[PDB]
Amino acid sequence: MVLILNGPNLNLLGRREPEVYGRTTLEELEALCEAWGAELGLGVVFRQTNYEGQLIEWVQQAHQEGFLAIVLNPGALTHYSYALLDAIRAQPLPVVEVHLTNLHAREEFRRHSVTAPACRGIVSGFGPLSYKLALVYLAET
Amino acid sequence: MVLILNGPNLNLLGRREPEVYGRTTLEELEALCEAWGAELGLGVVFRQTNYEGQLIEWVQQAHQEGFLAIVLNPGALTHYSYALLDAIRAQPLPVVEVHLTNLHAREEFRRHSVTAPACRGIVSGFGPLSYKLALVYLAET
Amino acid sequence: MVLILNGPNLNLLGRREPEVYGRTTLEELEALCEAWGAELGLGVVFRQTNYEGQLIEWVQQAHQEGFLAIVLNPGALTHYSYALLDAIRAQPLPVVEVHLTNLHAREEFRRHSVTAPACRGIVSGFGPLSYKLALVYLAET
Amino acid sequence: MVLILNGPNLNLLGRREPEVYGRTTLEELEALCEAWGAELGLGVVFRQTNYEGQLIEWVQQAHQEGFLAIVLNPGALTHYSYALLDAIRAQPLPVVEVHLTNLHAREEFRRHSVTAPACRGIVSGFGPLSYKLALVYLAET
Amino acid sequence: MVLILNGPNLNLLGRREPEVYGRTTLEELEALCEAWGAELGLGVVFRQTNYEGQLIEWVQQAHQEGFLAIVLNPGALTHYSYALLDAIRAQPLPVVEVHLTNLHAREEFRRHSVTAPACRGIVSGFGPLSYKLALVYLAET
Amino acid sequence: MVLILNGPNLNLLGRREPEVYGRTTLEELEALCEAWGAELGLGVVFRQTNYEGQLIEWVQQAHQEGFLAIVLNPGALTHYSYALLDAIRAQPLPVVEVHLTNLHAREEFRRHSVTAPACRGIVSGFGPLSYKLALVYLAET
Amino acid sequence: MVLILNGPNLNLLGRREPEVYGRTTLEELEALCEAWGAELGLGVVFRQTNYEGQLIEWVQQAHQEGFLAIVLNPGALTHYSYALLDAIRAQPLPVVEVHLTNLHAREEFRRHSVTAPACRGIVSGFGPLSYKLALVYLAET
Amino acid sequence: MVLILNGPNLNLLGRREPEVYGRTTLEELEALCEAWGAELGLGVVFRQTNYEGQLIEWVQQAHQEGFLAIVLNPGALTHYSYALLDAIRAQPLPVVEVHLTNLHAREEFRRHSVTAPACRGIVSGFGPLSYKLALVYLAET
Amino acid sequence: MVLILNGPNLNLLGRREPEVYGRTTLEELEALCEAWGAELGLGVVFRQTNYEGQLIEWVQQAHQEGFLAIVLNPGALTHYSYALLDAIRAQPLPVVEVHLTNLHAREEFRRHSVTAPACRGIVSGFGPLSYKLALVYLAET
Amino acid sequence: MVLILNGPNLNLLGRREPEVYGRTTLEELEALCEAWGAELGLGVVFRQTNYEGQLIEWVQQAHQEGFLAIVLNPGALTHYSYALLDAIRAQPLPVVEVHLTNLHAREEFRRHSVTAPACRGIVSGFGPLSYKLALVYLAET
Amino acid sequence: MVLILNGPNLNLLGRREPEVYGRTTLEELEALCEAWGAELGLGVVFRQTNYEGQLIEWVQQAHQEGFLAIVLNPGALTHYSYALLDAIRAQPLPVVEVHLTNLHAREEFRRHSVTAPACRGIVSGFGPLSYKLALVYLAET
Amino acid sequence: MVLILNGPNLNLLGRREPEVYGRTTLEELEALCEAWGAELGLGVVFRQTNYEGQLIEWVQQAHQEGFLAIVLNPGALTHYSYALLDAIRAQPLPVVEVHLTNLHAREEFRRHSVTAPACRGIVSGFGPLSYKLALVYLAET
Repeated sequence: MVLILNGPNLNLLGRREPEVYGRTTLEELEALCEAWGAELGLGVVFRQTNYEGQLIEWVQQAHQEGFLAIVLNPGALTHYSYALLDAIRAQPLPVVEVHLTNLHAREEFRRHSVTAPACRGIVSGFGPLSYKLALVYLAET
Repeated sequence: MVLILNGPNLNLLGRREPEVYGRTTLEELEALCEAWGAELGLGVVFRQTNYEGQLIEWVQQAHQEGFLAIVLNPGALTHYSYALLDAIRAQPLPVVEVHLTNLHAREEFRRHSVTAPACRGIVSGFGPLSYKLALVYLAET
Repeated sequence: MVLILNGPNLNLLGRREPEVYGRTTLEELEALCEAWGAELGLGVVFRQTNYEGQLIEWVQQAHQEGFLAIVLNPGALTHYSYALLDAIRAQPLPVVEVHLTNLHAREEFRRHSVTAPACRGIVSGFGPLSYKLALVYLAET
Repeated sequence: MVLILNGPNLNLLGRREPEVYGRTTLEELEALCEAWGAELGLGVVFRQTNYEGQLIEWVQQAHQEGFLAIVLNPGALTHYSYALLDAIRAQPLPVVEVHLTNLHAREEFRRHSVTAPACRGIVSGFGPLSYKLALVYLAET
Repeated sequence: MVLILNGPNLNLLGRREPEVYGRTTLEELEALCEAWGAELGLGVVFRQTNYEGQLIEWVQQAHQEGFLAIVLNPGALTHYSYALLDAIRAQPLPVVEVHLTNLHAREEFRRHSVTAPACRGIVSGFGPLSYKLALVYLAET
Repeated sequence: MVLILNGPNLNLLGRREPEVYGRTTLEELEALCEAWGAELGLGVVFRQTNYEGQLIEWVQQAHQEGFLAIVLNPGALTHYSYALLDAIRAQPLPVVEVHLTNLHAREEFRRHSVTAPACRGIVSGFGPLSYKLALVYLAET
Repeated sequence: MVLILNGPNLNLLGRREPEVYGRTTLEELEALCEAWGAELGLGVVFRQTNYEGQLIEWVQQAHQEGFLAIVLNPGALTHYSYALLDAIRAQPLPVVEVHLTNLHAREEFRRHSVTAPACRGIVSGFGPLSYKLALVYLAET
Repeated sequence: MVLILNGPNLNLLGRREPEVYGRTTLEELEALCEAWGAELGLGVVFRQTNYEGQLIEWVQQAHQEGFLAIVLNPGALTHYSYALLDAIRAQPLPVVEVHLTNLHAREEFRRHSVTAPACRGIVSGFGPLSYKLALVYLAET
Repeated sequence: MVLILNGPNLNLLGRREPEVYGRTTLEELEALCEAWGAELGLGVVFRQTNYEGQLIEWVQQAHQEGFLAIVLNPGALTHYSYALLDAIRAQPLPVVEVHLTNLHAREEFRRHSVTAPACRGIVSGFGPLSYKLALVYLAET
Repeated sequence: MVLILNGPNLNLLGRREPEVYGRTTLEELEALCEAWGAELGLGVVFRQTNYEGQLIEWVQQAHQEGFLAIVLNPGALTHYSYALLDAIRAQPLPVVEVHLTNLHAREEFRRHSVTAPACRGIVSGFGPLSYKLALVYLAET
Repeated sequence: MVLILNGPNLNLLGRREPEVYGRTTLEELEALCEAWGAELGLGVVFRQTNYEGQLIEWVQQAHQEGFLAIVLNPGALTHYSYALLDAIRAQPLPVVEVHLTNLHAREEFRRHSVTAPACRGIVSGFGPLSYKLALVYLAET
Repeated sequence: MVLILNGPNLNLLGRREPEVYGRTTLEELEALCEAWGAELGLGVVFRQTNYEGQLIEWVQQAHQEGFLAIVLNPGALTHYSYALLDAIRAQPLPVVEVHLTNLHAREEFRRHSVTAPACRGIVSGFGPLSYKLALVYLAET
């Protein structure tokens, strides 16, 4: 069973931009994940928060709750939350970093990920399909 | 109506310094902002927190509560919260960034504002009057 | 009375950009400042020059000519004239720095102000209204 | 039909390192791409070269050969070949960047990709499976 | 009486590494601090949180609650929370900064502390005994 | 009609160096420019100042006076005058930046032009012939 | 006789953009240089490659084949090919660097040229006329 | 037995400052260190030099003289003497680095300890009591 | 005969600070320099300006008016006017750079002098005596 | 048996300067290394190319061809070619980097070697004798 | 009386260079400095040393020896010896820094002085005469 | 004859590491150099000191003692001793820089040598044979 954790501002998906983030809402996104996982023999729980400390605790406590991997979009936290980096290093599950947009075709600061060094890997730029790619890697491993 | 939001540590105005911040308290600051809005035909609501998450949520939900504009003093978050920047970008209201002190006459790191790129404008160094001036701009607009 | 000093290129306001600057000309900004000033118990005189030396001389001399404060738009000199910085520090009047545009949403070089540290505060982003705001601060003080 | 292109040194897959790269060889990687591609509806062709010019050439010419998208692992060239960047930009297919290793857990210079800004997206860190996730995104789109 | 405050991830001590952190748990740590305190004429209260906002709150409030000093290990927030810095500068109590590990023999970003400048001093690298040394300084002062 | 403008120190062509500049004077430079304009059918006025403010007024006022294009050598102002950059962006004439020497074979500070981003093009290293190539571009366009 | 050498990607002139490069193709560009050279009494040979080592072999060899000078557009290799720099420094012919676009109004990396310190001069911005200006310098010289 | 070692300028404690360094002298310092050692079962010797080479020799040699640990205050050499660093790494005793003042509250260059990465730990800012703290750690180990 | 040239803001000597600049006026400074000249056999003339242009012209012309040397205090222009630098380089007289205050004990930007590399030397920190020391050098040479 | 590889422009040895490279040819340099090899019972082969991708294949393939060791002068590629780095790390032979000039006594960019971290050692500044020194090392080893 | 102290390599004055340093030896420099002092009523001792430690002790102990001022040429230690900087801060005498050569006209690393901030001032460029300049300042003060 | 000079810590060769420096002592290294030289027609003497001062004096005096070249291992002084650099520049003998380890494969501060630019050349990475390589170059020269 896999936990999908989303950081700040991902609750406003749908309203926030046209041609930067796309049309799909946070709800439409979980329902996509539920299905991608389901076809593929993976159960999924999906969560979002705007609080660093709540994101950290979800990552700390995923192994205790019986999940066996995390798919994690930290939102803008990916560029500065060393506390989230220490949370992922301090816990045993594999973590896959996911982003809707290509961080390398926007502002300079988005190009640097403080969480990515502790993750299994990173997928980004594929809209909603980034999440799906992570689920296909998780299913095989 | 306009929402005035304040970041960490501004709850302690009055006792943090006397040559850095002034003597006016956060309570007196709101009362000033209420009277300024009111002379001028602007309903105000004034809020403060020490939590990045809570600041984010208040900027995010502000338009859904009926507010027409936000006046925003992120406190030290101004210099590192890309999550707060994204919050302001993800919502439709004009945001005016305000600071009591002149950011350019203190430590180097205060000189950089990560939220300011997404605001209508910035006002700083005037003490409580930076809030005043934000309200005059907003009434006119 | 207050002295309103404008740096290079601000003589070309109106014809220079539609969205960056606006359509309001230098002639109309001065008429707007005279009326903002007036209702309101502040006399203003309004000057523009393309010469660093002329701007410096006007800041150095304002106190001897009776003025009680300076509102100052250095134009692009704000990002390199340390001569102007030292001029404002060499004289006793409070100086308010003002910019039509939001300096933090344009080229990186525009984000750094060398005059700003010696100013009482800074206002930027609000078009002609940045000037109005500096005046409301000054009238109260 | 999708062109999978690989840069310098990936011909030595299987012999460079244990921990860093893993055991699968360039030949086993094309057959794995062959099968991941067929199983799911996609004809693939897989090329590798040690020459920057050759890579630039294969990406320029791909759409004229009737390919519909490029999967691209530039090898170390990802960190400095702006001529490859220009090549991907000068031509109309979507390019997905792919790497075997997690770039952000190795040397600092690995962390920056000059090709990434012109790609649809990037997937990295999943061993041979990074190529598979590239192919599932491409199949859907 | 002394407040001992801990930031993010210290709740996971015991499980996160062996020869980075060791095996002593947060729980065992507090009982160590109680005991070291007790020999030595000092009452301790020990607290831990994964939220910047709550660490900030407790440092702001420690003096109202009657503490005479803070011993503070911010966890990874030490590298980036300019809000915590400000919280420490905003309240009267001496703060001693403590870390289990030597920050200078680990990754580059762990070497810069944005809190240390407002602290009385820093002790780091002696594992749990870093806490003990802070308490020995506080008992003598 | 085209305006050829020269900034500080170019009045001293003749006696500054042998190897850096060569032996042609400003006077002989303008006579060369007059001949090169004539043969090819372009009226030229040639000017020089040591004053930043004067160069700026000249670039501001050129369209109004009836010139169609500016050939511009700002001298050392090239590496720092952002006010000259804005002068050039504030006016509709195309501007061609020119230099007698190859700015990239001298001091490091000479390599960066702050005026060049706003110019149609730049030509440097060809001695007096830089001005001529600028004239041959503009006669054609 | 002069050699005009063109680096990578310049073979796709015509389909890369409209506003960045314009419509004229590599074949139309060589035609133009043929004619411009003929109207000038200069013979020209025109070449293009995607390979660094091939560009290098042409500049090295040129003086052996009887050429008097080289007009050189390295494409993106102008921002990192120190081997090209060394090629131009190891041979006696004068080299003029040429670019279609104004490097200084594009991406930051485009603004540094590692070939330019070794060239007689640089002309950039003027589209296919950059090459015309280079030939006019050279005919005089 | 433990060897306390002290680098340049520390011989002048007492006259050098009152609130930067405080008033206690070198002599008074060794006396406090002997008392702190001697209730507590540690013999200590205490040494100071203005010469890098002499400090280097003392660290090299301490294990030969029978010492079990080094307490080390390199004075300014902490910010630049890699030879000291390599001395601490060339020998097997553990080294505690100690500083009377808080290195993070002073000049920029004082924040980088080149010796620290090789030490068990560091204690700074507690005046003379920094030495005490290093001793209690060492008594325990 | 020697020419002593003074840049911006030095005309306000007297009132600008007490412990930064001290109490002597520009007037009194030129008298002191008049006398220091004569005890020493040197005619002096003393000029101040606020315009970079005018300092530039004065330096360029000094030799034509009959002067044999220049003592120069460029004011804040020392940190940025590469045009001044070029002026000193384009003329044959020896130039001594002088500053009243110690540029190394003030803001970080004051420590870089762009004019110094072309001066015979620099004297800085000695108040009005900086000028005296320059004259003593020049009377010897 | 040892393989000695030379990168771009080392074929022009004899014509590039009298004081930078001196007068000995590539021809004379391979004769020279065949003799230093033969004197000391080392068999040698000597190759040179202008193409990054050829150097890379030669270093990748040397063990396959039965060489025991490489000596490698990358030419200008030592400063930017991470692809050559990875070729060296991908194959099991020891590589000694060699250069004719002292890199540290030329341009800044020449001081950094991106190859040398994966080489046994580096020798540079001894002209042709640099290759010889690398042979006497490989002999012993 | 004043103490003139000289750091490494200045014992070799006279055979290091012709156009950098001069031909005057260390013994001739002393004889000069003695005379310059005496004629003016100011006694002098002059010393030189190659050891940092020895220079430091000479600065530390100068007030104790009855001297009233120090004239200091630290030699290359000026660009890195913070221990010397601290030595100058630790003792009550005024210190004038002096350099034979113009530091701003050599290699970049020479342009930063770590001792200058603690000195009354700095004089450099004037050969032997920089010492003369320092003595005339000291005699008047 | 040739003088071989060793800096700090190199006396402890043998017990410092295995994998960084190996097992051979400074005693055994000097035996090794004695043989290498005598075998090869070269007198050698071999010195080591922990003091920057003493290394400088040995390099300064060497040409006076009749030696005719220096082999020089600065130890960690190679990364910061500009005083050593100037010693090597002030004396006429060719100096060769030698290190046991490859500086480019260790911590980042070791990659930069401030001495290397004044040296004939450098050899590093070959343990004890680095010295041998040095000797053979000098034998020829």
